Amino acid sequence: PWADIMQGPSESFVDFANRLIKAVEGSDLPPSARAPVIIDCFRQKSQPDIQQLIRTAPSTLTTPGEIIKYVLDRQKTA
Amino acid sequence: AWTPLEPKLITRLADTVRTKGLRSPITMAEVEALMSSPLLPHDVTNLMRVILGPAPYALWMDAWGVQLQTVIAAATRDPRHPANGQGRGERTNLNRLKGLADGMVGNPQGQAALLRPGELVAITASALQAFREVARLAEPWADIMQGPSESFVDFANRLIKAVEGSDLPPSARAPVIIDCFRQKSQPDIQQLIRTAPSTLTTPGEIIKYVLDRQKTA
Amino acid sequence: AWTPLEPKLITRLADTVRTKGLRSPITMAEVEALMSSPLLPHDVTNLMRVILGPAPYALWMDAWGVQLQTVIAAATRDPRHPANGQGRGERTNLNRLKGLADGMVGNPQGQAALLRPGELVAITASALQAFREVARLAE
Amino acid sequence: AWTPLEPKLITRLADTVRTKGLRSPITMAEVEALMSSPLLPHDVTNLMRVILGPAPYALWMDAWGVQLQTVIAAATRDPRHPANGQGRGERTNLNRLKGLADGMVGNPQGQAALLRPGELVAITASALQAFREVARLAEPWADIMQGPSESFVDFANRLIKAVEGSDLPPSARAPVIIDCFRQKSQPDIQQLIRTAPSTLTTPGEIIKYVLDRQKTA
Amino acid sequence: PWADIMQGPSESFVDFANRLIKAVEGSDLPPSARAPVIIDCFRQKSQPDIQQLIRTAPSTLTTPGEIIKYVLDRQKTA
Amino acid sequence: AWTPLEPKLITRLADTVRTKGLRSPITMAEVEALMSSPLLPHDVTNLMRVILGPAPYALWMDAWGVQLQTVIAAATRDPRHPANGQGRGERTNLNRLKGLADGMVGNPQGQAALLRPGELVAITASALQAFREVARLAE
Amino acid sequence: AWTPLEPKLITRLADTVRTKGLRSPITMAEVEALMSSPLLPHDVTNLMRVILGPAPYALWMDAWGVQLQTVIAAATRDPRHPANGQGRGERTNLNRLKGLADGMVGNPQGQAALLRPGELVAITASALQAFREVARLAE
Amino acid sequence: PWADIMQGPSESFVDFANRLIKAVEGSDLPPSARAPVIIDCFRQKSQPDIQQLIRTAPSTLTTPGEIIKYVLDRQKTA
Amino acid sequence: PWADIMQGPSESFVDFANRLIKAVEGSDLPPSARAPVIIDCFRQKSQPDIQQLIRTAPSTLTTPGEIIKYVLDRQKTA
Amino acid sequence: AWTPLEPKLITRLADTVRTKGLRSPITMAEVEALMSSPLLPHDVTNLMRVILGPAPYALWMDAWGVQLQTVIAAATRDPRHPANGQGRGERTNLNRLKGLADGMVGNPQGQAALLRPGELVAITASALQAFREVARLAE
Repeated sequence: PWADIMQGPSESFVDFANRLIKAVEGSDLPPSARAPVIIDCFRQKSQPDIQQLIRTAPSTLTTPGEIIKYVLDRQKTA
Repeated sequence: AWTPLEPKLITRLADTVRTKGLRSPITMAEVEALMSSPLLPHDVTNLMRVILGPAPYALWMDAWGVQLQTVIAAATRDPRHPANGQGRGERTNLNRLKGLADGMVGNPQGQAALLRPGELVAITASALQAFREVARLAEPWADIMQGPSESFVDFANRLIKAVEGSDLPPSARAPVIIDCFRQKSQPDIQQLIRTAPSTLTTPGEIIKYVLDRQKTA
Repeated sequence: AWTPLEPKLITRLADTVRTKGLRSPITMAEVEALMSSPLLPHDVTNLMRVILGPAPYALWMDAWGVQLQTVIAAATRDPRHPANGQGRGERTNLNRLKGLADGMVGNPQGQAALLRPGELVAITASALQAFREVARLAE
Repeated sequence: AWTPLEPKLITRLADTVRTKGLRSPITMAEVEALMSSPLLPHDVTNLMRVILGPAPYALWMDAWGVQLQTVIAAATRDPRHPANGQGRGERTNLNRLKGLADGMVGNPQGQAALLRPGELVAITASALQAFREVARLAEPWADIMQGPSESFVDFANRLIKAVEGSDLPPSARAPVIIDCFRQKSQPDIQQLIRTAPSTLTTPGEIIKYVLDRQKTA
Repeated sequence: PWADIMQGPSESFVDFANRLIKAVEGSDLPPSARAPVIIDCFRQKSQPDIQQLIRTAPSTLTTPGEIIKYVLDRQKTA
Repeated sequence: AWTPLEPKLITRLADTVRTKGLRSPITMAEVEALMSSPLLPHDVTNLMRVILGPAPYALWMDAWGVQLQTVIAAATRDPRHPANGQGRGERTNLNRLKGLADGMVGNPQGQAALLRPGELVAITASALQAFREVARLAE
Repeated sequence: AWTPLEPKLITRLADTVRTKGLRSPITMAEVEALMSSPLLPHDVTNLMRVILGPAPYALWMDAWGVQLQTVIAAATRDPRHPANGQGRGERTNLNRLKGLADGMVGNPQGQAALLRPGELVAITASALQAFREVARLAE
Repeated sequence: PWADIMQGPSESFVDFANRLIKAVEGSDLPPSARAPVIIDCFRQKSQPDIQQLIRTAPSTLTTPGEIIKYVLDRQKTA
Repeated sequence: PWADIMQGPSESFVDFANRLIKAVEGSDLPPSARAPVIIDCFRQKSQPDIQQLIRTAPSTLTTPGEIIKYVLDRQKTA
Repeated sequence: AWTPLEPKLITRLADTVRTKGLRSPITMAEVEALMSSPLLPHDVTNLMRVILGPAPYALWMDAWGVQLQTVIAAATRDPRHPANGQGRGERTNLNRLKGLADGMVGNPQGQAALLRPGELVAITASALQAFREVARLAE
């Protein structure tokens, strides 16, 4: 179930994005509703450090690929 | 007439990407191999759908679009593009490049019918550059030190890897590699390079000199 | 027309170099095998980029340049080089050997167009000797 | 007519070199100041004899000779040198540049008589470049870290100083300074630079951004 | 008096913002000088935790509403 | 002719917002009730000044401006806006929407004189959407 | 003919900047003093290299570029700029303002030859404004 | 006296070179005999670490400045 | 036998070189194989201090005479 | 016609070198004595083979080669060398000086036939200087 996917405290972001995109594209949603759902799940899941990282984006991110690129650039190396 | 790529080659390439990663030189060589004949947008799109995961595939779609847009800007900046024609009726729109134009959506046969060879090679080069960008993006040189027990060839391999797989310009890699050989590479090799009667002006020459005069231990 | 080497053979050769090393006689035999047809500078350059690590690749670039320079000295010492021609307009510069000349930089098709078979075999022998030197030097 | 430089200015410059050193930007500015009018070999030779110690003076004589030899090679490579003439009888030998030619040894008046203005400016530029070389030689960027208690402007000053006063090419200083800002500069500022909504492509822009958004403490 | 308004140690930020905007708009300042004054009072008043929170803003905040939104997002829940 | 809203209704709505909050469905229903007739910029501005605190009022001014700008972009994207006219001389500027145009600043009578009914309904819908945004943002 | 600024004045100004700082009114007065005659890009560049530290010098290069770009935008917005000419062949490019144009790179004599007095005063005012910005930013 | 100058166990090399060049140039030697004497004093004084450093010079050093530059380059940082 | 010649712990280097060159030239080797053998015996015999001295030669020594000269220059006086 | 040096004188000189050493003034005087008449490369080579040990002989071969190379550089710098001739066909190669040229290898009679007296005196002076260098180097 896509709506139950959370980014674990120790999980990296690319694994979380892979799992989420897999569960959203392999589901019962229409094809035209996958990108907005993936974006809004990146924003509300993806534990509050990345949540604030996406929130304070000086540019407007309108695509899952752009969000992934931005987060991978500005992520907290740890 | 359109002929699909072998699923055996595609499966082997997918497993190569799965084990070696996106950035290994063997993987880029394999991609260049399967990028030899000019591919139709359908072929490259399905290829990247199969070999790349979901998130790298999204990144690659973005990068491919950006590179194709740069190509179309250069095309409107020069009416002699091998994708363009002489009159204005042959100007190539992004719907024709991404395979979204009329008579092409989902049909590879019609795609191969209406597309130009210049269109195909431009699409292919754009896709290759986008793959390179995404590979460089998906996965620090100034923090590399030669360990107390590490050999010098391992340190040189690690350093050259991290310097060439970084964000430096191509014309700034050799001086950085040299100056990192001189300041890293624990003080025995530092003094060995310092007291070089000849002037070493290349990483290969420094490596050869150090391998010759190194303290066998 | 340029045809690339199989990435399957290149992957097998890379794993051979990874397990057996650079100096084993089986590795040199495999390199001689993949060095059978005269290769263009693009082919040999990418091959050494893939099979060799970063530091051995730097060493190999150095050694290849030195051997090509010896070849060009022998070429200016004999106007009957299979890479040269009879007139002075066919003299072969190192930009043409290393693939740096005009119409060749980054393009293997144009490379295969302008290059001579003698040029190709000289480049290939030079690359093989450079590989031997670097293998003897690395370990 | 030859006029000597003031011993007061020379004494002040010597004390500047004594307190600030050879490589400080104020010292190089003062040398450029006293290197304004084209000097005769006698003037520059005595100036370097007075302001430099014995060993730096030996080094400077060596470097000046090498630079003058490069100048004479360029002069024999171009008959239109402002020191040369059109015919072969005006070709300038190193004895005339170093002040060793006939009618010049030890006599500044005769020196000023026979020398050309192009000769003077070439000698002067050669001496300035030699001074720069010796100053860079007489007295490590990749070992610079921002201390736990150090401010960011001090760290940036130290890093830019060590990078610009090093053996790197001029075209490789800005990328190195940027990549050292990103990997040094302890992880709070590292994350501050990483999460930059804009792309910072200049050390000045990075410094401005960090100074704006820094944690006041 | 607007220039004497400080955020108390126990006061929330929305109460402080309400009080400050009230005192600044109900004062003798020209209409074109209220927003810059409100911003610069948010930055120098509003006890040093929120001061540092506003200082380390990756984006440039150029409006009292934007500053209020940012602070309400990233405030220390307590 | 301009008629003001009853201060009794405004006081009741202010106390509703004070006890129930900004986001309760009863509060949104009450706002929709007092948002029934098309209001002039003066009316909505004073209403939000009274019912909202200082910080929510700043947020609401921001959001109202943004929504009005979207409306004006749609208006320049379609010359058939009920606020626009057919010729270019009836194009509606943001000074006329926010009540800042000439003959309107501070005067509700002149405001009601020069404004169009389409202008009024667009301003009203914009203010309602801005209130929804701020209510979703405040808590 | 180009005449350099006295290194004595430059040394005194550098020590003034060292003791008083960048923002003191005495320092700005001294800079205005040494900014009296229109300077060539070489002069201002070397002056800021000597009086400013490395990081303030980087900041000043950035700010000077931005201000010169604003000047060039105003210049393309008005063909009557004292740096411009009447025809299109006298339009002033940023390579000519920053001293990067042909016949100017590293040579102050040629610089003084090809530059216009309007060019010089515009460069000087731009450099002064950039110095003010950097001084306000550094402390 | 120039012929009594030794590089101390703790003294740096530039101080030793300064002292030696001072004592040699401020002495009774002819001007044409100072450079060879300075070189041969660099080689025989200047305690055996620097002695061996100068001895094993792949290039031939024929000037006090060149010897000083070489030693400063390849000296044992300590 | 040349292949059994070692430099003794107390023996000087010129004596060792004399003994080695004597035994190599007065042996059954071809004339064209004496110099490489003498060099490679200098490198592997000649106890590890001189071994490291020859190893760390900034120049390439390609003759027994050159090796002897280099070692005599940079040898540890004792 | 070639006449060999007496083995009695050579034995006495060898014992002198054995007891007094290479650097004694008596030894250098004796060498100058046996270096009086211009010797052929064969004579000097055998003389140094007999009087010098193996390692000094290697050093002396090196030094003799270097000095002969300096002589040949001076010879190509002056066509009036007593070893050279006027035309280019008499230019003296190092194979002719070291006795390696055609018709000379191992044969002292042919050597004495083809060699010039200037060649002989140059070879002799070169050998004497090389002996001096090696003697100064050995101890």
